[PDB]
Amino acid sequence: GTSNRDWWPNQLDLSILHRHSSLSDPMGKDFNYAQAFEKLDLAAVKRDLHALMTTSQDWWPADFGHYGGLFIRMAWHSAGTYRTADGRGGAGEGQQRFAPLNSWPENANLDKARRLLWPIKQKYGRAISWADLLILTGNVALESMGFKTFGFAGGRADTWEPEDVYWGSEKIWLELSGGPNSRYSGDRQLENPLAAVQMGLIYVNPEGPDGNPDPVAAARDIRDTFARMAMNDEETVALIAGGHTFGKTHGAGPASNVGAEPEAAGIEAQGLGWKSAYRTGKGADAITSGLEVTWTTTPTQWSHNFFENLFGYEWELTKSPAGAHQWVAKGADAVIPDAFDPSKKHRPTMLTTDLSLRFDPAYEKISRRFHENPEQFADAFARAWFKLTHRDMGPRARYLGPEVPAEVLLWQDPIPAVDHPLIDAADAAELKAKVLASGLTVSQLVSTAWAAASTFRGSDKRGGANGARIRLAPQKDWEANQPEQLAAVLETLEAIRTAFNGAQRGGKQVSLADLIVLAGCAGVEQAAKNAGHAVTVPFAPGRADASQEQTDVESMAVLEPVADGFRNYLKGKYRVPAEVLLVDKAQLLTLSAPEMTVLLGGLRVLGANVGQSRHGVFTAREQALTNDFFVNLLDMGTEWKPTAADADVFEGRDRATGELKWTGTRVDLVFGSHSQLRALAEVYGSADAQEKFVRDFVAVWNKVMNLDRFDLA
Amino acid sequence: GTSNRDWWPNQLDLSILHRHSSLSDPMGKDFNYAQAFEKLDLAAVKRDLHALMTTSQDWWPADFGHYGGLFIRMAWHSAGTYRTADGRGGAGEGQQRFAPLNSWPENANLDKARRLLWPIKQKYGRAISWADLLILTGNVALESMGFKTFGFAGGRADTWEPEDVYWGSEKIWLELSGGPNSRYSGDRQLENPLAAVQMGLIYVNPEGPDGNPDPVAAARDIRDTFARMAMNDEETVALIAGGHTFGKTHGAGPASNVGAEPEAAGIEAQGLGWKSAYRTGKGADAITSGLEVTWTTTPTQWSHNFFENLFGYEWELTKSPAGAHQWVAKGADAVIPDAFDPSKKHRPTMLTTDLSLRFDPAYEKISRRFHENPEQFADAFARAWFKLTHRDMGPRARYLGPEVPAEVLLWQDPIPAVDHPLIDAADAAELKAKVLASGLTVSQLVSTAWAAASTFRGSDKRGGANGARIRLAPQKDWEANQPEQLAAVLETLEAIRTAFNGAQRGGKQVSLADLIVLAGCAGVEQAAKNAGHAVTVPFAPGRADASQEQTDVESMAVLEPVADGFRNYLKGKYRVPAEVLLVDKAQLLTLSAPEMTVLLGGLRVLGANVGQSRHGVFTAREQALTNDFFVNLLDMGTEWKPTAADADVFEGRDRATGELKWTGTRVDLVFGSHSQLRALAEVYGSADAQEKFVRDFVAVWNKVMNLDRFDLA
Ligand code: HEM
Ligand code: HEM
Ligand code: NA
Ligand code: NA
Repeated sequence: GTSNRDWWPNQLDLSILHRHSSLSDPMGKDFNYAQAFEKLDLAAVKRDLHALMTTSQDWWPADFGHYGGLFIRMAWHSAGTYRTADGRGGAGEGQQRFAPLNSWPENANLDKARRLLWPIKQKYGRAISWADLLILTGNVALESMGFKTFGFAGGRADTWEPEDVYWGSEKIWLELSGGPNSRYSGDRQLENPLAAVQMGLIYVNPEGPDGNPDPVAAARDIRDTFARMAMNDEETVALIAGGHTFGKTHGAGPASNVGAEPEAAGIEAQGLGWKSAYRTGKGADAITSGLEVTWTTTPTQWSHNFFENLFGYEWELTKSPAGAHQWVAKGADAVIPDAFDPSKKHRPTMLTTDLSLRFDPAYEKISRRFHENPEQFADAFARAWFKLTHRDMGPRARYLGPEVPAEVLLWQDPIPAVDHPLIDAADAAELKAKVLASGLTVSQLVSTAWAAASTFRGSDKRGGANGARIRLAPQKDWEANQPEQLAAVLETLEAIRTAFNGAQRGGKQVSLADLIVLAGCAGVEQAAKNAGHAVTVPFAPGRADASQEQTDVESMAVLEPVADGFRNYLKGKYRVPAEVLLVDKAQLLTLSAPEMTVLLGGLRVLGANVGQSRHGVFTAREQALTNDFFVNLLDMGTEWKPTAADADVFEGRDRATGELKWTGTRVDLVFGSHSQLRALAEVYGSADAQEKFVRDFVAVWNKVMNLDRFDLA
Repeated sequence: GTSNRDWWPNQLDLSILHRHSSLSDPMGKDFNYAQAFEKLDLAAVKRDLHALMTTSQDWWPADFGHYGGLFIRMAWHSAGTYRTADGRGGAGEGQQRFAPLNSWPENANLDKARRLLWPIKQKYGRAISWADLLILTGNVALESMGFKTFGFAGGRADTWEPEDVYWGSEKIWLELSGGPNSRYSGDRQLENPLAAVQMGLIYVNPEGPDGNPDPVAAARDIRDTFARMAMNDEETVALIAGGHTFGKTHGAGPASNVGAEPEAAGIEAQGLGWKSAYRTGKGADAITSGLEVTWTTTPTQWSHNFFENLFGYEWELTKSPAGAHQWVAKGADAVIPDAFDPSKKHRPTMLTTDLSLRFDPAYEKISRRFHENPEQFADAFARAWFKLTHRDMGPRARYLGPEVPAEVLLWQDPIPAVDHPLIDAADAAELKAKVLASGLTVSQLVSTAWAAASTFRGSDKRGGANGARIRLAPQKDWEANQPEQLAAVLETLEAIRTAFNGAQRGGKQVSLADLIVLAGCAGVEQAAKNAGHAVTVPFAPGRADASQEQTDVESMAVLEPVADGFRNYLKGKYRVPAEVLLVDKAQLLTLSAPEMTVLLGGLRVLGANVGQSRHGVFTAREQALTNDFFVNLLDMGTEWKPTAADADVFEGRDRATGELKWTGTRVDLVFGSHSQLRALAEVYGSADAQEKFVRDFVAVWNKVMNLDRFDLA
């Protein structure tokens, strides 16, 4: 059945902006998951999960009579797809249950684990999401096996279709690096935004880099991938040794016995996959990864036996029954229990990637410290586990239920509690007029607010104007934010705020975060008035000002907008065309294509471009809010050609006279080229549309201003 | 970027049910196109279109000084993608402006035609859709050139993304038959639902079948394709000779001069394509098809010269300047004017496909008759043009504006005007009670109403319960409708109706069409009561009963549901898997995935399966409206396997004992296999979902009952 993707494979795909519509959602339009969750008897869910842990089902018998290890792996894979570069992946949307993640090789037999949870999901229904349940099950597995977690927050609403994520360009599952779609270049440099070493892996290859069983080299990949998931060395060691305190791997026979992954299996498999022809295909005969390693003498109980074994033996390279490289303890007794036969025991074994924790010099120090101080190991693992499973959930205001930890952590980008009365409508109007009487222009006001609010990304719910982090390092020094200009605008706004705040009674004050946004709204109102329209831009107060000490400078780095088509900005030259990067940014901002289109057209004519570039500024009334961008873009009396100096800049000349009328980038002209975007541009570029343009612009502006306002949900 | 389509190319694509969401739509949720159109100054639009006709632009100069021919082609391509098999394609959604149709080879340079219309589209804005505009421009071109049209209706609302249409499986533009994805098998048998001979053509190849210039063979393709677009021999001859009374083809130089189609062109092309390196690239040097034919001595005026030339000369095979086969009049003078140079004249020429009209025996008689009786030709062409351009618009109630013809035509599947008082809520309650006291079962009531209503398709807005066409030929004889049983149910309903009607005052009566639907609603209410719920099903009266004479038995044939997954019915063995056919049917019914899911689960347990088949009937309380389908489907205590005798039937057995619990088809089990569908099934199969199931079912039932109710829109 031949499609548009087949005919025109490099044409821009707008469908990623139109997912998660009300059409695909089986819940009412009014369904509020937070409110369903807040009535969940969470204690009763955990008791059921507790019982499930030791209630073996014959279709996937429990190793050692306890599902704990399997469910921990389940919950770590749900969290483990996360990338700090774009915030995509992680546990927060329950995506492990949809394609492609449900069928990745490294997710093999997690289909069994999810199926085991259906009876409990079915019992509690909409009051607990799959997304929350996966994580909660991992916590309960840990608890049942004697490990006290740091806490748990609910709130991850389920989604109903696959997320659109760039996982890599390889066409072969698990392809070794150096192929025609190599995710590596230079000195083993992993391309952004990826955070895994091969297509269909979580982080690294457990045999070692491209299957080469060198723990030292494996450690480099571990450190790189984990850094790309926002985890440092201490956290990494704690997670890997923590996880591999429990359970086992499965490689009881050759991998060629394993059939089709879930998305490729027959209909009769009812959503399960990796059906195995090896002996019983399950339990004692299970094959998952191809490795056959059991790390500890008590795989169903928390202990410090991972590090006792790691350091207490010397290790020899060997092969599993499926031919995978793995390691066995030299001269050891048979001390490790068998998963099904009480009369058999086995020698201690390890993965190459476990040995990384001893043979990398920086990890070795952390590992020794954790070996000598198992209470520090426990505490670090608890904290890292919470971070792992919550890193993509967003501000603490989204956190639900009775196990939310009270400690505020730096990676949460925390925002102080508001401790005073808020400005009211009359105050907002007074502040807007003061902003406009200061002499700040429409362009300055719009640009600064855009810069502050457009750091949000819906992928992990980080960023936005709350916190006023634009005044702090590193945001205040980002090139896209024009640091010298930004500093002068911030200083003027701070004087207005100090004057407003000094005049108040009863403790009422306004935050800089709120005033930045409100100043932007005044800019947009003034632009509308300059075009002859009377509109009020909505504004919701309640943002607070975060401190530098509450702002991790390194974790903020990934929010830098190295491409921002809405300001016609690109920091350098990329492999990816700028229009694709625009659509990527729009998706992170949660915008539809009509939203993206309105917002861009408006921003152009308001002067929001970085460096005051005239590219795409298709108006003779700059700083008035009109649909001139569209009217001019769609004017057939202009002919467009790439410049001689730069193929990515275009000159628009009068077709009759040859006179230069405009310049534009790829991001500008895509709205006149792409057949779906041009259809949208046409709507806003019609003679009846100026009022619609203004109203839709103001709505989308307000939307962007409020993206991080989970205090108002 | 590797996608789910790349990994699992045969997996079912649900995104077709979630297109055209409010997300991709730039108009408000409340935008009503009918109301915008009803305030259009239609007269003013036509005047501007009249002016456009002779206002030549230098970037695509007008042949003979008049764009009429180009615009007629543009309108006839807009209409000409239509397929009677599924109702997809046609002019009614303005899809010519989107991929792929904007870039089909046979639509070359229609991008120029559409761009010529932008200023008028821009001036009238949302009050005239592109879809309406394309057709209206065709009409105006005809009128400008002396041809009186039969009429015009507005109301085709614009769409905002590509429609999901199976156009064929070929991976090469214009691929000749017999390839690895041949749309032909057997004795030149074109696969349903296709209605074109090669990928990227409208109907046939103008050079002849697979490029072989045999007019008699070409005629067979013409007859087959046009029948597949709902046109008979008289209509076909009138359209082809009518259209080719105007304008000319373009093949001034080799086709290798012509560059990328619009979707492949550079961004600076601003949505246009097929840029040509031959001489000026345009006007006198234009290359569109590669053929160079001008049919008449007055290409910009209606005449009877097509048939004078066809019959008045003998024809010789020659080649255009691009190498294409075409025909030239033997021994003729140079009587045909040049499009740009007053000092040149040309011999009459014809396409192979024009000669079909003379050399096919059945067409020849029609052609002679039109030659001898030019008034009959004019009238038939006017009618056929109206049909061509309105065949996919639906019932007359959707027709807008002041040029709607008053004559009622058979292909509009007309329904008589209601001329009596309608039943009220008290009458509805009394009729429902009588239906239930008659002894008709839930299963009969539900099945008959489903059968009546589910012939609707949103592609061309044909079908539905209005008209009570289920009681007429051919619907009453379709195997899916179970003729024996249907006749028994209809006879009982007719007695109820006769008794109700005979008791009324003041002319009040109920139609059979209304009573069928109402009786279905009573069945659903009864089913709900059998499950312990108190449910009133909404009902809107106002359907009327069509006669057999108003119901064309051949055009109804395409509405036969040879696959209806909602009744677990498949008429024979098809190359397309049954779950794909289910999704196809859901798309035609305008159902989202959640709607399809709820609806099918409900229908299964209410006894709507054809032949009383137990496949998918996963309940022990048949004819009670419960979510049993889902709860039993998702039961992991059951293992499923295909049967020995039939790979498309599955047996579900107890995993512990091996006892047979259920059987199901592919359509049943796909809800437990496909990861997105299973996610939906889980919602309805949860412990908290019984009430939600019942209420969502009733909503979707009502939706289906009302699909064709454009009298209420
Ligand atoms: C370098 C990082 C990691 C690698 C390469 C890795 C690799 C693997 C492999 C290949 C398996 C065996 C799958 C099977 O055959 O059943 C597995 C099992 C497991 N891993 Fe990891 N792992 C890593 C990090 C983690 C982390 C961060 C956690 C949790 C905090 C975790 C917890 C587990 C658990 C609990 C199992 C046991 C599954 C069972 O009992 O069925 N691992 N690991
Ligand atoms: C067997 C069916 C038909 C075939 C194979 C066919 C083929 C074509 C071809 C190849 C062209 C030349 C394209 C170009 O080079 O510019 C063309 C032109 C045209 N056809 Fe058809 N045609 C068909 C039916 C129709 C019908 C039903 C209509 C309208 C009622 C129509 C009206 C036109 C007109 C007006 C033009 C001239 C365009 C211009 O002047 O620019 N044709 N036809
Ligand atoms: Na994410
Ligand atoms: Na259609």
